[PDB]
Amino acid sequence: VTLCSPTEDDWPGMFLLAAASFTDFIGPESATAWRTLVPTDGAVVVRDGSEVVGMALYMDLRLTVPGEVVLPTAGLSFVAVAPTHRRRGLLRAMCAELHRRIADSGYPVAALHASEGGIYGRFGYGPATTLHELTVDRRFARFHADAPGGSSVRLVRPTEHRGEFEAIYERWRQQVPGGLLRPQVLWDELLAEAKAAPGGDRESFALLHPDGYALYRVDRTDLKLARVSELRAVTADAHCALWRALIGLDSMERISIITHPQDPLPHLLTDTRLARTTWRQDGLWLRIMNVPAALEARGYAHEVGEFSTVLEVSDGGRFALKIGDGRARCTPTDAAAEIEMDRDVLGSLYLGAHRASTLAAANRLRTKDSQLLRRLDAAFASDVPVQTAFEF
Amino acid sequence: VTLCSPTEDDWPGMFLLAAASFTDFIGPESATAWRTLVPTDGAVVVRDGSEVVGMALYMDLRLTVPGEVVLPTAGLSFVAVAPTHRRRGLLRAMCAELHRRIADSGYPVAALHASEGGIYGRFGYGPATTLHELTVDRRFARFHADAPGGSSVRLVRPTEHRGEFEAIYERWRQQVPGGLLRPQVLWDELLAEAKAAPGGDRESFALLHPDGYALYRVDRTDLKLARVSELRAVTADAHCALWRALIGLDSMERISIITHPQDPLPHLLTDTRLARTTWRQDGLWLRIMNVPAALEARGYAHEVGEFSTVLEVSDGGRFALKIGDGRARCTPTDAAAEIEMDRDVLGSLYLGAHRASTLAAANRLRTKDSQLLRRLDAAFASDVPVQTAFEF
Amino acid sequence: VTLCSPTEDDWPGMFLLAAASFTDFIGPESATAWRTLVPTDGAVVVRDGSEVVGMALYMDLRLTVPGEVVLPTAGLSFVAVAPTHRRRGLLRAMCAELHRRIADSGYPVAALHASEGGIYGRFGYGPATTLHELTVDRRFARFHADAPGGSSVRLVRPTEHRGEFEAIYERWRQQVPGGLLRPQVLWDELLAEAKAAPGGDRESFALLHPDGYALYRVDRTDLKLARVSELRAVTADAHCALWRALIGLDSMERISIITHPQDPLPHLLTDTRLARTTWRQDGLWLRIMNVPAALEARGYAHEVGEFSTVLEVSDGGRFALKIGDGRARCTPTDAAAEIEMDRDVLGSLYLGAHRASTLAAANRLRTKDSQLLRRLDAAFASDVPVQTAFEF
Amino acid sequence: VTLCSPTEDDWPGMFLLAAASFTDFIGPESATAWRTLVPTDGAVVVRDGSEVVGMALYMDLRLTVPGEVVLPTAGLSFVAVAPTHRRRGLLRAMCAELHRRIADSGYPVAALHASEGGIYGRFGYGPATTLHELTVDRRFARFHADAPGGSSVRLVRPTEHRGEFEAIYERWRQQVPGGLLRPQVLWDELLAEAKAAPGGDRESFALLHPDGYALYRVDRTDLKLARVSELRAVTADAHCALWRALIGLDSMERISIITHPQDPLPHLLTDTRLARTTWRQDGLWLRIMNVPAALEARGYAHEVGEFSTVLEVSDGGRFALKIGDGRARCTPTDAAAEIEMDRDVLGSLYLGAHRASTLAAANRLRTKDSQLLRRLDAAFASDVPVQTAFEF
Ligand SMILES: O[C@H](c1cc(C(F)(F)F)nc2c(C(F)(F)F)cccc12)[C@@H]1CCCCN1
Ligand SMILES: O[C@H](c1cc(C(F)(F)F)nc2c(C(F)(F)F)cccc12)[C@@H]1CCCCN1
Ligand SMILES: O[C@H](c1cc(C(F)(F)F)nc2c(C(F)(F)F)cccc12)[C@@H]1CCCCN1
Ligand SMILES: O[C@H](c1cc(C(F)(F)F)nc2c(C(F)(F)F)cccc12)[C@@H]1CCCCN1
Repeated sequence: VTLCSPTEDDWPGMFLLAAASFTDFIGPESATAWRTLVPTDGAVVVRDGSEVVGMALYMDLRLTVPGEVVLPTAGLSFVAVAPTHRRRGLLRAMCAELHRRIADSGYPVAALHASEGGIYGRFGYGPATTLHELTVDRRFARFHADAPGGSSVRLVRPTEHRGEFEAIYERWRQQVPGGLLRPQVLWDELLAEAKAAPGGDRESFALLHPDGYALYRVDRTDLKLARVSELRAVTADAHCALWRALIGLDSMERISIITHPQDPLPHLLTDTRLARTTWRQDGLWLRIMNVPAALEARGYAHEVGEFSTVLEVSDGGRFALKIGDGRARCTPTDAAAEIEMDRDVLGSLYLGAHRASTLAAANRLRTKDSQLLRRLDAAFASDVPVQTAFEF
Repeated sequence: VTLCSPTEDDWPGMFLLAAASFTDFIGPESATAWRTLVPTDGAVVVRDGSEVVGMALYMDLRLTVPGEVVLPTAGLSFVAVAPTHRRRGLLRAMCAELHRRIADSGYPVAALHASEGGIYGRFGYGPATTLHELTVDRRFARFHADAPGGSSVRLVRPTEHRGEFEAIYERWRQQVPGGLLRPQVLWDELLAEAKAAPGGDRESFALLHPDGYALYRVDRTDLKLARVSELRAVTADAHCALWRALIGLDSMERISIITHPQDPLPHLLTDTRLARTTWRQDGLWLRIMNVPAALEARGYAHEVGEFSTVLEVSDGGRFALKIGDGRARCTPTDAAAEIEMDRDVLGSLYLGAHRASTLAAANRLRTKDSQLLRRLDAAFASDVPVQTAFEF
Repeated sequence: VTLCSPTEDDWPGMFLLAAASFTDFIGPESATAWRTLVPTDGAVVVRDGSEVVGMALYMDLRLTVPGEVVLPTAGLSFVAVAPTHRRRGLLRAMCAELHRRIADSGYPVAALHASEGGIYGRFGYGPATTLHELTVDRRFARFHADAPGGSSVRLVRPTEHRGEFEAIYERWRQQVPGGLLRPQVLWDELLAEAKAAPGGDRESFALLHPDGYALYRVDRTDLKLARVSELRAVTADAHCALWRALIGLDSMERISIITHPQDPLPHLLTDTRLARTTWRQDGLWLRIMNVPAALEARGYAHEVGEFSTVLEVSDGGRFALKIGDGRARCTPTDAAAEIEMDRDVLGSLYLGAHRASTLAAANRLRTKDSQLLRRLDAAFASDVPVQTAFEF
Repeated sequence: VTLCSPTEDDWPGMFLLAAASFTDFIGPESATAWRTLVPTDGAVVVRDGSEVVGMALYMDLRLTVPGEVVLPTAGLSFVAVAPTHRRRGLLRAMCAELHRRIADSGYPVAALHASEGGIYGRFGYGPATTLHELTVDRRFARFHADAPGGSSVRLVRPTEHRGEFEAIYERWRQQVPGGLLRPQVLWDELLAEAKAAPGGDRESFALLHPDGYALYRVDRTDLKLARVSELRAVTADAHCALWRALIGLDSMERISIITHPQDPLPHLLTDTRLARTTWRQDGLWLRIMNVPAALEARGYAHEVGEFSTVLEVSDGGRFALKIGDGRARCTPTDAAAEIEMDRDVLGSLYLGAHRASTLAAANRLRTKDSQLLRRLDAAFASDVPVQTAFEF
């Protein structure tokens, strides 16, 4: 039971474990695409001796955090342990080795999407974005008198406007916390999935505005449901225009989208209740690799006045943290801690999705100063609400 | 088609329209209870000539708003138009007359629970609290190592500990935005509903801590589901202790509760995803009757520095609004408006449930200054998350 | 295994078999009511020796047939064979004896409601009315510009307007084919079922017009469904007014009614499709006891010119049938048959629910003359569409 | 926003809007087929400037009406407005232009199948046929002793007997109201849909009689349900023989068919209730383009004696209407109207699906003479029950 970087001879064993572990799994054509994102020592395998019984890798990503700051981010993916080798510590050993390599390589953060919610907390990952599904009964939906755009939107084939989607998405990712650079190879895959599959998904159409797009398709089994796979809007006007067009899908009963908790959609309608929350789940998980580099890198709210505290991360260091004029300075200290929390809690607070006070109520964040808690809450808040870019 | 205060002879016609309009409706024994809360000129009826075809009333309530400030609040309830008299403007005429009486009586706010989401916006009511149902698959739930109370909780009969529930609830309502004084007569009704009904609900039990209680019952049809009707916890320790006891209902598969978006429950567990959001809806709706009295009455966040603006409410006045040291001064002005919004939008922002930026994205709040928007957001935020007291 | 009229000592054994055979079965309080309708020799029981293993009876009823003619009608009911005595010919023997008594007593027709569709055909009964359930999605329902009554309807308690329902129902039954006289004791039972039952049905309300009424209640399990138990309208204006009021049940999603195929409801709306047919079944079954007395008694369409034919009923006689000026003369003959059909087919054609041509296509009605078939079709048609009065 | 006949360059924009608007939509291979049926100026498009945002066309069809008379019929199809251009009057403008062209071209009637029931009434279209789904629990089905054919039916592959289906269908359409000529290109499409699709429908089989055929297939998800796509029988013997064979599908639990209200199937069985009505909906919609040409063209019932009246169609002319010996003469007059109705009501009465009395009860047809109403009812009735040919 040895742990190594894979050789070319290991990859067929990895694709076998992939097919058996992941239901989304196409086959080794999307492998050319995603492999480019994996750097030279970005993968580990466990062999028994001798076949592949475990694998994990990271991709080179670019993540937007509050203040429109873009961090090099190690994106863990393709994580699998053979069903024959459970409870042997393989996941723990693979995560320890990748974290060592990520830290040494100079990444301030790592990120992942979690197949289950109980695994990655113990490895320092905290849920950092929230997926919010809205289902609109569009037969009753009337726009409020105040709603913009009372058309600049066109109904188009996705494949014929790749360049415009690419340009709108690039503008969106730079300005929104949670934003990820989407490389050419993931656009190739997005348009692949957008064409009809025999006994699979129906054709996708696009609604295209100068400052936004929506990709949608009719559900396989339900022909009265349109699923919005993705809506990226750089302006409020674009967002409202796109929703006017989606509510115009007159043959549909329901429009569903996976969005964020602060989606203004409900406020565009005379009946806010028509935008029903049908599902909520953790999106992106963050592990802060380097506490001072992460805390210094992001912007903080300008509204809160300068304050100083001492933050301890459990087995992650203790730091003099000074926050003012929307900037943090974060320096080593042995002075007494005023705030203690595990590494995962800091990742949950990093993009502004979770309030420090809510975590403090659960005892995940500990302080004897309620004023410092209100100050953390306000400082770590995000002006621009955090969204989920794409699963990886 | 005349609109008057009811006489004693009108009340049987009102109870008939009630039975036909409301499915929750017991009969005129809960009528003795709720009638005490209705002040002398707190009810209107519409007669055709000549039976009752429309009715509406308000109750005298006490609502906690941010800063632990308690406002006299007019609670609209028992609103009904006969199915024979729809589209005759009866609701509009009844609301106009009650609002006139409420304003003249000196109430700064009115409140209601909405049977549908598309009605009350046009009468100046904005949804001000959010109901969030969590369903816990308690068979998988393990408490986090950080969770307090790793018992001070007793399993009791509700009827034998009325006094302790009353005392814990009183402490909770005073310290939480959304809190309502619960009068003796609504405690009488709560314990009535807590006893088993033949072909109705199962018996309710209570979990009692010095600083919290939960009322729960097994579902009628589903014997593996326990429904928490109400959990009031004054301390984090009480909340965690009560949830340790609810997760100990070993014969149940699922625990469901209607709570608020900031309920720390998910953070108490090793798998946050086990606390699934199964339902979200508007709770309390607010109509600000007097803008300056409401805006001056509540506390604002101390973290945001002193600022000055001009707020216009559409057909509600224009005001010089100065906010600093957590207090607002709100005075008449004819100076140019920097912020415009309808009366309903102000009610939605009053308890801190909705961000000004989210409403601005929908064009419900209008400003040409993004800095003023961040300042409104931070100032109107609530340190203590807003909760829903009880339906009326 | 003897077949007799019951004695007083037989009735407890009959109520036992009733409880075990019928799920609708209240107990012997509705027995006082229905027993009055049973004439002196109107019941048979089968004893084994020695308990009751079979029973059947008829009631004295008054049935409206085309031409507003009212026939004495023997209504079979309370028919049951013990589960211990199936396949012993008990039903056949009980039906043969009751038919002998009914024929000898001078009834021209017998009638029943069938628990299953495959039993009573072989005893000469044909389905004669059609139950048609409409479910209206009332949230989309808009009345057509042409619809009358663009209120004369009141929302009332059934128990307080018994006399007005009685008077409207009496007018309806006399003018509609399928109409039955409803005696005092069946009004007693109707109002019993109209009050709320603990763990049973919700309270019933009434919509009362000078020329019509609807009884409705909210469904037990579904609180968004109102079930119309009964709507009797003497004029088109009443029918439309009552439906305007039912569509005003704003808290309901759906209104369901068991009506007839020619209910004009769909034509009152801008979208006829909103009145969905959710269920269709046979209502009243007729056995013609005396062919000449039945055929002479009813009115025929005045539009068809005088014609003469020879009708044979299989083991029921052969008759010279002359139809003109809406009257039939029906006299014995040994001349060659031009039309043959079983007794059940004549019952199906008697109230105009089933066309002769449709039965001829199935070979239930046989003729070598297609002109005679068109003539039968037109003559047996009913100006006033046939409806179902009440189950017995 | 201009409205024109499409050019070749418009057709790709039309196929895009088609794919997005219609879920049945194969792609531009069925386009070669259906395009032949579209005459030279039979299509309109709306451009924004500049892409296609709206389209509509008609096909040249041949519709059988009562009296076995075949009318040139303009069949509206491929009607779509882009979801970006709702509420701009595009449908109204496209329908006005096509109606102008259809009227000028000399079509007495237009027809369509409606995606929703609330659209086409306001454009003069009335539902003229009724779709009736029967589901037979074939495990209980026994044929009545009177049922013909107590085999002349063969189980065959559709593709190998195209010529025999074509010949049987041609005989059926000529003799049945609702019948449409089915051109070569729609037979090409029918056999395309009859072969198994990977992840789509199962193979179709045929039951072939000299005077009838049934096409059926096992349902995708339900393997105990056989769906009859089409059953055309020229004789009663063929219809019964085909149903004997379908009831012989011993591996099936249920047989479902979309048929008409007068399908004799239920009468072929000992238990009529086994043929359950699971669904009812409008089939073909008719707009009478020229009232006198339509009313003169069809046959009327010979049973009703000669009568004369004055019919007004709202904005459609007033006419002296004389009906006798199954023929109508329909001439201009300014004499007082005895009957008024909108154009849509006449289309609903044209094929005999809807009675004048039922429409009169809804006030869609207005007269002060009840005798004239009985006369209209009998005269417009159809000897041969109206059926639905095929969707377009
Ligand atoms: O589809 C993504 C993916 C696929 C494949 C493929 F199966 F095509 F070879 N290879 C991936 C790789 C690769 F193995 F390095 F190529 C890295 C990251 C994601 C990959 C994964 C699959 C499961 C978990 C989330 N996305
Ligand atoms: O149960 C509450 C209530 C009941 C009754 C009763 F039906 F017992 F006479 N009366 C109420 C009254 C009363 F009519 F003034 F007594 C006011 C407010 C709420 C009442 C309402 C009923 C429906 C809407 C929300 N709570
Ligand atoms: O409720 C009707 C009914 C009830 C009862 C009762 F159970 F109350 F004694 N007795 C009935 C009688 C009676 F037995 F003669 F009293 C006749 C007809 C219907 C009766 C029946 C019961 C099942 C079949 C249709 N209606
Ligand atoms: O399938 C029928 C149809 C298809 C197509 C196709 F998409 F193949 F090019 N073209 C049609 C045309 C055509 F566009 F003129 F070719 C006319 C009428 C029906 C057509 C339509 C499609 C939706 C509404 C009812 N039948």
